[PDB]
Amino acid sequence: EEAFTYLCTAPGCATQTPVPVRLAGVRFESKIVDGGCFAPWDLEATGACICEIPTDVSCEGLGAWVPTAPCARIWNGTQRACTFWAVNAYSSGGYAQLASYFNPGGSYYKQYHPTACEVEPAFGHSDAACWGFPTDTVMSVFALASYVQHPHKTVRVKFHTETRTVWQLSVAGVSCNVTTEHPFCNTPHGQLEVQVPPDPGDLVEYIMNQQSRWGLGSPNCHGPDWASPVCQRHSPDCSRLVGATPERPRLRLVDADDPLLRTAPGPGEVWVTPVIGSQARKCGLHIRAGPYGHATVEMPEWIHAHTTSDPWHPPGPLGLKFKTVRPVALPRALAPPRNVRVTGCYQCGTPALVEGLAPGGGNCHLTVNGEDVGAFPPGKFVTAALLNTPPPYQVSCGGESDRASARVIDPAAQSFTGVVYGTHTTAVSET
Amino acid sequence: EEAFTYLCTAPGCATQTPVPVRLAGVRFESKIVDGGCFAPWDLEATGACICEIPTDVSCEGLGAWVPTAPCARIWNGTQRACTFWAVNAYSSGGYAQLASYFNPGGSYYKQYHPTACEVEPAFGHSDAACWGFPTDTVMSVFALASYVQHPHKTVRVKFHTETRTVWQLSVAGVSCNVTTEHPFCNTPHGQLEVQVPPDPGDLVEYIMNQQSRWGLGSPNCHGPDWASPVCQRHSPDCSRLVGATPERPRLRLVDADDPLLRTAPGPGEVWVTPVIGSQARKCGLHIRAGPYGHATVEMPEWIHAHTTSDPWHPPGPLGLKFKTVRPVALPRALAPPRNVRVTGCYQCGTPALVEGLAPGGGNCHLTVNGEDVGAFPPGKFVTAALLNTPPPYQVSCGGESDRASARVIDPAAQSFTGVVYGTHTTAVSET
Amino acid sequence: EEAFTYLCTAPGCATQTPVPVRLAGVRFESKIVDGGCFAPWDLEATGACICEIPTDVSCEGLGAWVPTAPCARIWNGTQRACTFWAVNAYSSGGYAQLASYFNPGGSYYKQYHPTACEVEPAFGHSDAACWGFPTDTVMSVFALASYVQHPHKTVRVKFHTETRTVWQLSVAGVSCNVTTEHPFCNTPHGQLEVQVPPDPGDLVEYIMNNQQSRWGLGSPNCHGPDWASPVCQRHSPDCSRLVGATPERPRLRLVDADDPLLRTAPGPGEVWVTPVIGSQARKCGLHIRAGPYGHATVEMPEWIHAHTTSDPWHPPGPLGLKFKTVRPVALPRALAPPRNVRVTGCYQCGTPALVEGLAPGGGNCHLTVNGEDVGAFPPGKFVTAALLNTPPPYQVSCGGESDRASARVIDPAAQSFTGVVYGTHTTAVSET
Ligand SMILES: *[C@@H]1O[C@H](CO)[C@@H](O)[C@H](O)[C@H]1NC(C)=O
Ligand SMILES: *[C@@H]1O[C@H](CO)[C@@H](O)[C@H](O)[C@H]1NC(C)=O
Ligand SMILES: *[C@@H]1O[C@H](CO)[C@@H](O)[C@H](O)[C@H]1NC(C)=O
Ligand SMILES: *[C@@H]1O[C@H](CO)[C@@H](O)[C@H](O)[C@H]1NC(C)=O
Ligand SMILES: *[C@@H]1O[C@H](CO)[C@H](O)[C@H](O)[C@H]1NC(C)=O
Ligand SMILES: [Ca+2]
Ligand SMILES: [Ca+2]
Ligand SMILES: [Ca+2]
Ligand SMILES: [Cl-]
Repeated sequence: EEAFTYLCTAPGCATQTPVPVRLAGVRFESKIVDGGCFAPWDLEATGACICEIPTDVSCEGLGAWVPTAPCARIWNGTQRACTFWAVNAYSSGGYAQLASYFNPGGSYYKQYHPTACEVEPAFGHSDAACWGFPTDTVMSVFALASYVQHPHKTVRVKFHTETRTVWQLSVAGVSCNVTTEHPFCNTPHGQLEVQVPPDPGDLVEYIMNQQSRWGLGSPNCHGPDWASPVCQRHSPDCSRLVGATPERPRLRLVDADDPLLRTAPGPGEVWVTPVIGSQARKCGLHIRAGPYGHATVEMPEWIHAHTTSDPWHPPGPLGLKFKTVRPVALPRALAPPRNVRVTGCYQCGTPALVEGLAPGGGNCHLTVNGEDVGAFPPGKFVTAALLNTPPPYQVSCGGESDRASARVIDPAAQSFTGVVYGTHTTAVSET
Repeated sequence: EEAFTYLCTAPGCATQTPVPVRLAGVRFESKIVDGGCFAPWDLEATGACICEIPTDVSCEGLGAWVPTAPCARIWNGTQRACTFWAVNAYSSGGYAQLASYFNPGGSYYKQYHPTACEVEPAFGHSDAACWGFPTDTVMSVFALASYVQHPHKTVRVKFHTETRTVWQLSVAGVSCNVTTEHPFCNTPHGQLEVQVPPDPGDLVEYIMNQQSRWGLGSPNCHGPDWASPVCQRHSPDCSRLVGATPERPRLRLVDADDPLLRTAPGPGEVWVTPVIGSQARKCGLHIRAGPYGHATVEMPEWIHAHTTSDPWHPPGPLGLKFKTVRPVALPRALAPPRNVRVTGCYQCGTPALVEGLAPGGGNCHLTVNGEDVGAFPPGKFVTAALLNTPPPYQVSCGGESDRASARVIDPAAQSFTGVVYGTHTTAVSET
Repeated sequence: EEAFTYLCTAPGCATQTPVPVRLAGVRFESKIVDGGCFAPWDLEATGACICEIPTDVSCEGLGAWVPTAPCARIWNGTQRACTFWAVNAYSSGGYAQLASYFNPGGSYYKQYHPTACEVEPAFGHSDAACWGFPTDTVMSVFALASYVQHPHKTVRVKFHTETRTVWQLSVAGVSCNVTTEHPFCNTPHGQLEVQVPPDPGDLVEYIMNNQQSRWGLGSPNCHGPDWASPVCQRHSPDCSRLVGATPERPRLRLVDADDPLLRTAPGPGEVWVTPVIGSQARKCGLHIRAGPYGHATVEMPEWIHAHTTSDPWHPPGPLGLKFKTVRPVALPRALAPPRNVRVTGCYQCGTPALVEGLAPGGGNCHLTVNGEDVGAFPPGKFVTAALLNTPPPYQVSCGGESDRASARVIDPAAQSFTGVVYGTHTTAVSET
């Protein structure tokens, strides 16, 4: 009574002989690796052309010239850079506003007018933008740039490893979920072995706030998916930044007729150009910024073109091998396992240690919150299992469950384990 | 008869019983991901030691001292950096050539002599290289560096995903191509099931221009293949640069006796040293450059040692399982599919959406330009398929073909989808 | 007499019907890719606040103020950066110690006092830290930073590709090592086909030193929780020379105690130095704030303990035991050694090496290169591309006696430097 038939993988696909088999659906199993939050590196810049020598180089102190909302937002950004250039200083009077106070680095100006920004002389640059001064022309330029994290551009990313396509079948109305790990279905006619195509490899789950979008791969940061937020800003706890980070933006004062404007600014470069005012004692500012990676990411557009609504699976078909063989039924232990300890992390990519005592009566088909971690003979057991569920852990051999003792941390905590975050401070003492 | 035999994977390998099976060849199937153009980061530098104070800091303006072809080529390079140092300026006369015009940043000089290059004073540096001046010694130094894309070093790269080794067999003269997805063959009066080793994982195809060279992996930029052009400069459309880019080169004027010369320059650093001239009012220049990645890539040499002429496959053997069973013949629809729409991209790594209507008379074994995308029951179908062929798309169920409606972009267009390329400009208005 | 049973993967797991099958152990096979040495990017900084204008800006020359051991260690580091700032110079006398010698870049000072460090004026910065001078207050600041490679933080890393879980079985007292490549076993009068789960994909072997191996599952993924892996950082293929991605030279800044910049944290690679007012006359302390690479300092024993396992990972199973009455067709095999065998390329590198020679007559040669299976070949000329895990010399066999092959095979470190010219690229521009 041995038979063979091909079963297609599309909805509606079904075989009739010798035993009717219907394709009920297609899903997937995996070992989740939660990377936390990802976002593009968004270089944002602001500033002002000022026909004055301001005494307070800050968003509040420059409120009369610098756009209020962009200043506050860019000031709170990552790798902030700001420069205040004195184009034409006070000829007389004032308070630490003469040209002499604008030495390279502006320490003389900073003594009387403290600021978190760099202060530089720019005497020699065109002061033509500031007109309508009968005796003393005054001109300064402010530029501010940082990598701003836009909430609408932030995505939660879960990497899917050890991916297994689940071919959900109905074998004469009896549910059977086949994978490369478990390709057999018990049938009274005899065992059914399903020949399945290989698994699709690693997947990328982009979580939008809740909808999931799918990527196939690591991702590949060297191919068409180079602009993926995964290839950019990484925050494991959706608060603190880790790993690769661009340098602080390079701010430059570039006059309108400077030959440098014939070329484009490089990544992280911000060029500011004073615009001649239509009004007396006023001027505009044109900003040219070189974005990270040579392009600005448009998140809804990137997600729509670089992801799918469902995870990818091979086209099939599935090879249905109907056999006359009847599997030997082994006696299973149904009592819960004892003294179970779970140590490590979950959804992290590092297998957690699961140890305990398997009871008598047969092999314990051990589950940790419903997750199959293998079968163990009666007695002490030790296993390294990749867990997808958080603590508390309910442990079972197939029957009743028991509460295991756990010392398990979350993926964000794992990302900060083995590292000391932040500024490293040291003091050199006098002899 | 129910029989088993091992078949080796080498040319000439063949088994005779119960039915002869000959290894006709070994090839591969994959889902192509075209990354476009890749090249190493080649830091190239030029310049000149000048016994004059030039008024035009450009390739044309410095034509009397700077080598012509290297200047023009390096000027057009990526992340260009250039500095003009005044070692010994005019003591009197001239036009914006006195020491006073060389303030830090050289804005006073630039006002009368515009240049895209940085201008800096260098008055405490040795002027010994410029001799033969009776009254006023004049000396300047020019340095120019960028990341030049050498055409002989540029490689077209296609990433191969979902790789399937194709074991081309001849079963009693009948062609059968076995993979992990399709391991069955028809024998005169039965069925052959071929046990195959796993697929080799992702491949890297280096396209020399036309010859193809093969890499096994992602590649791994952290191992012996670290210097792969894939790990470096990425241009998806073989014109515009994307992603990771080195900073602009750091140019330094370093005197012959400076202790800094006892150490090597870091990556992207360019040190220029004036060489005492054999002729009056003339001098040479010695350039020390720290290449990106601490080494200069020799492309024909790298390709020869880090790639193979053919894709890698496991050694085998193949397990030939001879069965008396015959597959159940299902009715196949031969009429072409109706209203087929193809949306997305090809050779991009994102599955394209294929939708239409499968005709009556059985399952439609759907092909998109000969590529198998699965079998579908009659009626409406929807599938996410990774396409290797460009539009137009010929769609078939196994018989006659029909032209499908398509909105499919190329891999280069996909790489620029979801991003806004180039300089981001913003204008700050006057109040 | 067709039979089926599930075999669990735990040590001691066994089935008795129809043929006794015992799980002896679990091992793995792979194609090794030796990456050499890996370590975190450790930004280390030192310096001193000096109530003097030193004439020798070096560790020895600044021995009276700069901590001796940190100076020497940081000076020998990667991407070294050092700056000497003149806060308050000599008002009169001295030797190239006046304010005029401290022009931007300090070339005038450097003419008489050479140094590998940057020299900068800092005359508008607070000199309050240096007191007890009746006539001429003198003050300078030195800062030194680099990426120091700590030996206790350096790990040897071998990447494992084409990984195959080895299920070691005892089939009716006979050893059988089942993999996805070789899933068949002989039973007394039949054949056992073992259904196995897929292989776990690539592995990362972290080697510390006596010598202990720790295991990672993956590439690794530098974008997830294992971002701080030394593999994601400093790479030295020959455990001597650095290659690839390298941070920029540290950015040293002299930052006064009341500067608003101190309300923010320094960025990666940034080093901010702040003079501390001395409790003694003509002396001052220095406070250093450094932004580590990757925003955190890696603690190696702690990272390894949490981000690795003692053994490589394998799926939970069970294994599907398919008992058949079938017997494999015995093909005649050549036992004589292969001749004129040449091996070219590299080993433990990730690039298949070329193996060519002459297989003898009288059957297929089941070729081994230092015990490694590279496939079976019919009599005569053969050519194969094989990933080798063993170094030269190469002993070649068809299953019987072995012969010495001729080899032109380089090690993984040599492969990493093949196709590249290491170090400084020099060029000369001639006079016209
Ligand atoms: C198959 O999967 C579905 C969905 O998870 C589940 O409801 C069903 O019980 C499973 N069947 C078996 C036999 O495990
Ligand atoms: C096997 O592949 C070859 C080469 O692509 C082709 O000519 C042949 O028709 C294929 N055979 C079958 C049965 O598909
Ligand atoms: C620094 O390097 C030199 C030269 O290799 C060596 O002589 C010296 O011992 C090293 N010092 C330290 C502390 O590593
Ligand atoms: C199985 O592996 C062990 C350990 O490597 C080895 O000693 C034994 O000979 C192997 N058995 C076979 C049949 O290859
Ligand atoms: C450019 O930026 C400035 C200041 O940040 C203004 O917001 C301006 O309106 C911007 N341009 C546009 C139209 O977005
Ligand atoms: Ca003025
Ligand atoms: Ca002169
Ligand atoms: Ca003094
Ligand atoms: Cl079978």
